[PDB]
Amino acid sequence: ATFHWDDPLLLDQQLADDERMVRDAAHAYAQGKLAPRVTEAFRHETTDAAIFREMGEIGLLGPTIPEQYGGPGLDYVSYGLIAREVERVDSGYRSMMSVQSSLVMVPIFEFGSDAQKEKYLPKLATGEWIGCFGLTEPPGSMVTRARKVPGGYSLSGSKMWITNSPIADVFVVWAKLDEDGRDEIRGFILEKGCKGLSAPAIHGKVGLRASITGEIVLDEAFVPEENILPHVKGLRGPFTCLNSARYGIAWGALGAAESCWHIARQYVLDRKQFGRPLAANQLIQKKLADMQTEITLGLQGVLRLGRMKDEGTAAVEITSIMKRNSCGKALDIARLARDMLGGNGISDEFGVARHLVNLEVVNTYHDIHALILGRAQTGIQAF
Ligand SMILES: CN1CCN(C)c2cc(CN)ccc21
Repeated sequence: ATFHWDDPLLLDQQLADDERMVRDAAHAYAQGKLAPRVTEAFRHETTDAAIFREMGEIGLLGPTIPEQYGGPGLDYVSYGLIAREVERVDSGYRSMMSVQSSLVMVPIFEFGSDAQKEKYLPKLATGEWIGCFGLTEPPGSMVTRARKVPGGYSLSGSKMWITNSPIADVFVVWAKLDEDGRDEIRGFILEKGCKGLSAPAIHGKVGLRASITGEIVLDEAFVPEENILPHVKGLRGPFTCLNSARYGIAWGALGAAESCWHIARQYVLDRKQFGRPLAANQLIQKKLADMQTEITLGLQGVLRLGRMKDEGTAAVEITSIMKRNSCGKALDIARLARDMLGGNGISDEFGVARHLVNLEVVNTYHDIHALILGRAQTGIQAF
C-alpha cells in the first residue's frame, strides 16, 4: 500500500528477525564508529588496528564461523548484510573485514587441523589477532616456494598488495610444494615475529586509502610441521577463499552504491538551478531512477544467492554473476553520481569521489567473471 523509495521491494520484510538484528547492529557500529573516522582516515591513510577488536567483539569477524571456534555462527545472508553496512561507510573498512573472515578464518576452518583451528580461530574472531592472505605476487603460476627441511618447511618468495599485512599477527601464505610426483600449491600459517618474514607497509595509494596494505617478504622463513594446512592442495585452496570473499564483496559494493545514490539524491534536493531545484530536471530524474533500479535488482540477486548458499543449492558460477554485477553496477552508479556534482572536493557530496576511487580498485581485484559464465553456458573455454 505505501511506497518505500529507499527500499522498493521491502527487502527488510524478506529477512529473518536474527538477520535484521545482525544488520541493525552492523549499521549502528559502522555509522557510530567508522563514519566519524573515514574522511580523515582516507585523506591521510591513517592506520587504525583498534578497528579489528571493535568488530570482533560484536561478532563481525568470521560471521559464518561456528560458535565452537569463537565465531557467531551466522548464515551467509547475515554475512552479506554486515559487508553492506560496513562498505556503506567505506570499502577499505569492508576489505579489512572480508580478509579476516573469508581470506583468513575460512581457509583455517575448512582446511586446517583441529590443532590449527583451536589455536587461531578464537583470537581471529575477537580481533585480538589480525590476519592476512598472501596469494598475489609482484595463481597456477606463482613463484613463492616451500622446501621440505628438518622439522618443517623453508619459504622464500614475495607477496604484494596484501591487505592488513603490516599489522597482521597471522599470515595465511600460499606457496608451491613439490612432494611425491606433484608440484602443488599449499597453504601455510605464519606468525608475526617469525625469522625471515617482514611486512613493509605500502603508502601513497589511490583507492582504499582507509585500509592498510603491504607486502609479505619471505627469506628462507621457517614454518613448523604443524603450520601447513593438511586438507587442501592446489587451486581449490585459494579458490574456496576467493569465492567466499566475492560473495561478501557482491553485497558490500551495493552498500557503497546506495551511499552514492543517497548522496546524489540529497544533493539534487538541496541544489537549485534556473530557479527550480535540480530535482525538477527530467534527466536528473532518469539518473535517480536508474540508480534505484540497479541497486534494487542487485539486492534481490545477492539475497537469493545467500539463501541458496545457506541451503547448499548454490553453484560457484552464481557468485560470478553477482560479483560482476554488483561491482560493475556500483562503479557505474558512483560515476553517474560523480558526473552530477559541479564542485571540486570541498563539500560533503565529494564523499562520492572517495567511494568512486575505492570501487575503481575493487573492480580490478581481465573480466574473468564474464569468461567463467561464458564457459558455463557454452562448454568452451576462452580464458
Ligand atoms: C570553471 N570551473 C567550474 C567549476 N569547477 C569545479 C572548476 C574547478 C577548477 C579547478 N579546481 C577550475 C575551473 C572550474
